[PDB]
Amino acid sequence: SLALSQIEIQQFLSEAHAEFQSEGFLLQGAVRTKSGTKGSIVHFPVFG
Amino acid sequence: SLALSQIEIQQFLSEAHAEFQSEGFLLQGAVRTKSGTKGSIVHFPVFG
Repeated sequence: SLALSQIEIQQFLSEAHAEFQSEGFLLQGAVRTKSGTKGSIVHFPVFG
Repeated sequence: SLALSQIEIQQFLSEAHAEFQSEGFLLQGAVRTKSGTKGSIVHFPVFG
């Protein structure tokens, strides 16, 4: 019977799509970097 | 005599030419494809 269209189902996919966005870390290593630092402030001495 | 034209033969070729047409599936793999889906509507979740 064509009445089967009354009990048609819908499928929801488990693979989600994240909206196109930047993943970041684009400027990693572009500047003088100090890793594993401790303390509230890191001081860079400068001479004229 | 020229009556030999009444018993002339003809040649029929076995290789058939299909009219110039697209074979389709040109955009196969151009978009995100999910195979073996079910239902009348398929839903793709999206995150922000």
